[PDB]
Amino acid sequence: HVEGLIAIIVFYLLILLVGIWAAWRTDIGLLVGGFTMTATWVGGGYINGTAEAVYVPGYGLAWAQAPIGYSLSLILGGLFFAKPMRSKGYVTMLDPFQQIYGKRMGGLLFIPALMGEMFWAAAIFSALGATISVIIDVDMHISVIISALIATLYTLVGGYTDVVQLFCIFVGLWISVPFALSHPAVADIGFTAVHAKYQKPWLGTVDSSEVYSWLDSFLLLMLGGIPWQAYFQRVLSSSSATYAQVLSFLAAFGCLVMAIPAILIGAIGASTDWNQTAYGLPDPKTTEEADMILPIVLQYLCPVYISFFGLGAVSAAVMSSADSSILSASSMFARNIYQLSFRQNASDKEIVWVMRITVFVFGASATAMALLTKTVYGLWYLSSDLVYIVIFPQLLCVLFVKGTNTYGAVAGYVSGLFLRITGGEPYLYLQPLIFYPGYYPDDNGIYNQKFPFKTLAMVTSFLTNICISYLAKYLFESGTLPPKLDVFDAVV
Ligand SMILES: *[C@@H]1O[C@H](CO)[C@@H](O[C@@H]2O[C@H](CO)[C@@H](O[C@@H]3O[C@H](CO)[C@@H](O)[C@H](O)[C@@H]3O)[C@H](O)[C@H]2NC(C)=O)[C@H](O)[C@H]1NC(C)=O
Ligand SMILES: C[N+](C)(C)CCO
Ligand SMILES: [Cl-]
Ligand code: NA
Repeated sequence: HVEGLIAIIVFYLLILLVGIWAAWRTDIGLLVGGFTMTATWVGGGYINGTAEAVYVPGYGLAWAQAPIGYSLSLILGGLFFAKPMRSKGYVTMLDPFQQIYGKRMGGLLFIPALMGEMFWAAAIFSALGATISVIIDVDMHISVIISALIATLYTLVGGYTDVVQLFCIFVGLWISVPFALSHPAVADIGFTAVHAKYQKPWLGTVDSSEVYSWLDSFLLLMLGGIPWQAYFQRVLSSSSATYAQVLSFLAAFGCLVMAIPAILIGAIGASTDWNQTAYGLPDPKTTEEADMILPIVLQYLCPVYISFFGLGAVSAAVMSSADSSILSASSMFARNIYQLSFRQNASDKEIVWVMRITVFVFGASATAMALLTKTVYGLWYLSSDLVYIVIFPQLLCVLFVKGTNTYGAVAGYVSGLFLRITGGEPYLYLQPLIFYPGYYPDDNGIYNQKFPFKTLAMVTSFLTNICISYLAKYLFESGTLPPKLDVFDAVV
């Protein structure tokens, strides 16, 4: 197993060097697109969130589903969505919705995408702030504010760096594991994977009653990661469809390669006798600092220059993801809402002036949410919840179903939102209203659900869209309803 890992890391390093040379020169070129897509996809959530999920007792590796689902989402996109979206003149993911349903429905569907982008930005800001606070020894709120300011300045100024940033992430992450593994306080991770030396084994467990919840979460992560503007901008900006498919496949492979050292760092943190280090007792989890485990491992189990290399890798990943997130949000707003829904005649100066103010407002909101949070994996998971509930069924309807109307879209929107909201939300303090079978009280008194209700909400939204569209089409034609009642003008 060691030889295979060495071979794959050597192969990835060699192809990275080839990509760097090719990008400097600018046959080859499909490599640099995949590398840039990988740099866009992998950020603060892929590293700190994965380490925190592996480290926390009660989660383990079994419940760290996001790094695998988000990689499978790229494969699914390249398989089924890249070609249908490429030959219709679309510039934004919201264009088909506005062209088929209307501008108001596009504006309505804009909200979950903005919420997801905001959650992702908050998560990555929290990750970078925690790293800066631990390694440089600064107050956490100041560190988060500094990280947000640096990201905003980088995005504004930027308007083959991605390949070099990916190289920095790869080298900085992979150079730290050998030094942390050799510390005297760390035990054999192969033993502690199953045998519970200091805490529960870091390979988790799934009970016979939680299989449906596990599948529900996995489906949410895998299907909610597809409809994002950061991916579709790259898909639409390709020169051919095969180019986009190969780019998606290479990006997925790169993300899978990137995920491994974070899991190793989480296991190392879970296999440490902290009484033998300068951190001392209590443990990083007895103190409410379990989301800081990667910087703590870098600072207290590695030499100083290794910790600085890890800091540089985290900074590179966070910058490369934040730039794309902010740009996608601002572009979506400035094109689809401000210039299409109203004020259709606007000069180019007005558009850039709108873009800058949107960038600042989005950054401020993400900074506030990052300041108010206490977990990185939670926001990374939640960034795709409403996307999966709302946007995915309607994308399926517009791409592959003929006969969709504005009526079915309204019905599906309302039904999906109702079911999801009524289900409950244990991260907040919202309580369920339906109480599906298998509910149990938590430590905080909040009821959790063992029934897979989010997938049910998604399927209900899709089926309601189809059924209401065809019912309206039958009703307005063939008499029955006179034409004056066609308010949406969807059937005429
Ligand atoms: C964290 O590590 C330190 C360092 O080893 C631990 O300190 C150790 O504490 C034990 C008891 O608390 C000491 O044992 C004592 O030995 C004397 C004989 O010298 C005996 O008469 C006493 O009754 C007691 O058994 C041990 O000497 C001491 N080690 C050092 C180097 O001072 C500490 O206990 C560790 N903390 C935890 C929670 O394990
Ligand atoms: C944008 N997502 C949150 C869906 C994936 C990040 O890796
Ligand atoms: Cl991320
Ligand atoms: Na990145």
